[PDB]
Amino acid sequence: VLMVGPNFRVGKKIGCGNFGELRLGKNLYTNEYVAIKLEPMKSRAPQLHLEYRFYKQLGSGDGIPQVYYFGPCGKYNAMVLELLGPSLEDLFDLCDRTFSLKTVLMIAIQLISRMEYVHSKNLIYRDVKPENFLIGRPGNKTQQVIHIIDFALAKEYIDPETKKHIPYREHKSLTGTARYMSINTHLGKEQSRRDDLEALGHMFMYFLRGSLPWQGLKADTLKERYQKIGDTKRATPIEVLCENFPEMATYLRYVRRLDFFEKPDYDYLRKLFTDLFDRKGYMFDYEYDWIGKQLPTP
Ligand SMILES: Nc1nc(Nc2ccc(S(N)(=O)=O)cc2)nn1C(=S)Nc1c(F)cccc1F
Repeated sequence: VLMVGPNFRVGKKIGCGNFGELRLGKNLYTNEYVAIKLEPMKSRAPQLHLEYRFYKQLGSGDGIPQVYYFGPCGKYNAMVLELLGPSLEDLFDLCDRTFSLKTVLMIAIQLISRMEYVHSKNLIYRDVKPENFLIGRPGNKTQQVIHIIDFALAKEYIDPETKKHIPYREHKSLTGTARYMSINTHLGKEQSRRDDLEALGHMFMYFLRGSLPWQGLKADTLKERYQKIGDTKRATPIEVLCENFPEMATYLRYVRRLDFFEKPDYDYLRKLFTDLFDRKGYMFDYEYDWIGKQLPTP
């Protein structure tokens, strides 16, 4: 009998995490399923209200989920947003944890554009991981579109007061997933646009290889674990990380060498991948590896 706002019925748990809970919802007024992200009001470290402001700042973008509502819901703050499909991580599992180059390239082309969009709205994303990239709903007009989701860790990298790029600094506690995060993120540096692009590169390599060569590093503290992973990242030449994928190596070398304040050349990066895509005789037809598989649905 729980409701969010005038018209959103809260249904079954379709997920949870440190963030709180994901529920299937229904807009009763429109007969449409929605996703309802719930954060306990009692939360130390609220991030749902921030995230809602980020989405409003992103506005309606290609591959940006629509957000319908922010408001209270029993002992939770609730954000009603577009019900999307499976994550790239869930899809990766469906596809035996390797994607074809065609798939990774279709993903990468889209995601460079997504990131560029986020960046054009003066946001850095700072939580690149396969779990935060969702296809649209099986059957929907956007099932083929890779969406970017979860802006809880985002930040305005252009200060709205000054309209200047945020300053460089270090001693930043680490933001994002260890596996994909930029080398500079490991070093406690302020993240900027480069770091989102580098994280994507890492994730692309994950998709292509099946794994990254710094997965499963154990340490006694989370700080030591992050440190070892970043050490391994620094110790692993792009040449061997991206062996057999010359354009990924080029992408990764480029993003890693970006200056803190530097506007990435997204056109260049897209073209590395679109020129590759074309040389391989791939057709951008959204025939991803997971097409014709039974996709999980709430
Ligand atoms: N907006 C949205 N739609 C969906 N769709 C979804 C969720 C679960 C499943 S399931 N239950 O694995 O089949 C399928 C599609 N998930 N979703 C969100 S916001 N997922 C999500 C996320 F992608 C990252 C962090 C927290 C979350 F709640």
